[PDB]
Amino acid sequence: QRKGIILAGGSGTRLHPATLAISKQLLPVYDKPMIYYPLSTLMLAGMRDVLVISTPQDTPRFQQLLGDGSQWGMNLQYAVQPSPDGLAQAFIIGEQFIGNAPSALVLGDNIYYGHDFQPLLKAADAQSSGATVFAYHVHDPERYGVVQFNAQGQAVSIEEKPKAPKSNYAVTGLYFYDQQVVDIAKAVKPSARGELEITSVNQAYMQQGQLNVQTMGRGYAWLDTGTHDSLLDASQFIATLENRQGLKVACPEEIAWRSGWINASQLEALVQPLTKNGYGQYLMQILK
Amino acid sequence: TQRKGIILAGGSGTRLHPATLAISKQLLPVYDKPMIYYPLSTLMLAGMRDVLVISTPQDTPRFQQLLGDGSQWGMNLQYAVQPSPDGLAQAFIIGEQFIGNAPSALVLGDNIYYGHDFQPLLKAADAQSSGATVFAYHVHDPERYGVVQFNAQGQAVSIEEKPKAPKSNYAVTGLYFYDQQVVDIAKAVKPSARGELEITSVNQAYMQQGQLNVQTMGRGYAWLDTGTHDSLLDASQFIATLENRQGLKVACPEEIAWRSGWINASQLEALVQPLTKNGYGQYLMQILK
Repeated sequence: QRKGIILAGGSGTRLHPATLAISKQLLPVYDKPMIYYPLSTLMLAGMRDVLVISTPQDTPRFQQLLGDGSQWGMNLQYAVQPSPDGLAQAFIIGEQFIGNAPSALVLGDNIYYGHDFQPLLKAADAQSSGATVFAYHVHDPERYGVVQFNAQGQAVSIEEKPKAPKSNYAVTGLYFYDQQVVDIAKAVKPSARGELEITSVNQAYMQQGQLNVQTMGRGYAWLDTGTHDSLLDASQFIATLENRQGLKVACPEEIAWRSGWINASQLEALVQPLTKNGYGQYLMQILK
Repeated sequence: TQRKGIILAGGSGTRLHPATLAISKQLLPVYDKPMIYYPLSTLMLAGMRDVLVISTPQDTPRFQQLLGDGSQWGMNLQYAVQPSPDGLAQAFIIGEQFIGNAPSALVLGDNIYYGHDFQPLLKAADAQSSGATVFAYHVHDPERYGVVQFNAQGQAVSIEEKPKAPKSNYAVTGLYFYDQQVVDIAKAVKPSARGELEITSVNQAYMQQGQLNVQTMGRGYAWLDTGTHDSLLDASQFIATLENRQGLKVACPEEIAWRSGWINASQLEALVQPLTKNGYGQYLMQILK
């Protein structure tokens, strides 16, 4: 079975002074901490074992929020990235956690929503070999890293903020890998930015012809969490869908229950501290 | 002004979980800044440089790391702890040594105010020589608040805590100004029918002496509900609207301290050097030039 990693990196001064008090990935997006969203993405793909990698200052904060995950039928582990030396180090730090299993990496600030998102994840999870990146259709591909892929979904090029974009599909912060990634990451050399870039990992799979692309088009949302304005917009987006459509985005208790990881009695125990708000009353509605 | 201010930032409750599993409520961002900046800036607008932050044993260090001793803003910030959430009136018992023989003010850590004329309104409450001043705000559901009736001369006729049965639509907000009597009054407060050492009991004592004045925050004033996730999002939308649409800045302590003369432009430009990346710091740059 596949094991997941959440990389929650340095908050930056970009969100000060709000992030003077809390790390970015602990800020609330509507009613729940940001980290719930990338976590529930791993949960939707079927992963119960997740390693949270963060900075020395922020890792204990995540441990306080989430614990060991056994409340969701999960096994959560924590490790620290001491210096922000690139995304690919997640596979070096998480090497013992991964073992010989397939893995997945999601960035701590990536919020996805789509009606068919779970089938898309399970299809990527079902791939026997190679790697999978997740592309999001944008009207301005120049701003992101852009992936070009062939009619069968196999990546042909990956270009960072291309002046002339070869496609309209931006690479998002979600990656699935077979057993080769731990060794591939170890051979990554520091880029012009001084970091072990995940793009170099994806380049190795593509150069081997083993990099597949899942496209998130019509029906999908990929929210920007970079600025105060965009975070407020992300909060409004979640509140709109949840209040209008009678659903919850990134509710770990619900996902664990619907997946069979906890029973209805365990879910009712989790709801007792949440009875005061719509989050807990939502869970009580599905119990009845 | 020798008036000394208190922010009561006590227990948040599970009402905002799971957001508040990670941080206490008064550290959540309301748009671009921690919630505590808003009530703090309210005390600063009224002229108070000495502020006591009262919080829980667990949360007081987190506020200490955020705000420090306030000397970066020409203020003096002190800290004290409320070990159990027994009543707003306990703020004056915990705050007795900080207050001394000075007039005082109490604001709640989750109270966000805005008004174009709010500062003259605060300065007027500060200038009252005696008695107490509460702030009245029109609500559609007075049953959830403290409710006050007043005689147009600013004198209260009655004040009731969560009445059944509300005698008016004017809620008493979480902002209170007091003379030197409040500590002893607060010490004599008995637990209410809801088992709380209520600030309404304190205000009832002032009213029975004919010393309870009422300032109206009417048309143009906002008093934001921070009780629920929906209401918190409404509060962020509101702050963002004023700042993005009207070029206004709500609750920027750096700005207030500078315009009040508590720091000079050199001290303010030094504060912006670590904040240069965002629009918050660029605003401080824009007003400096």
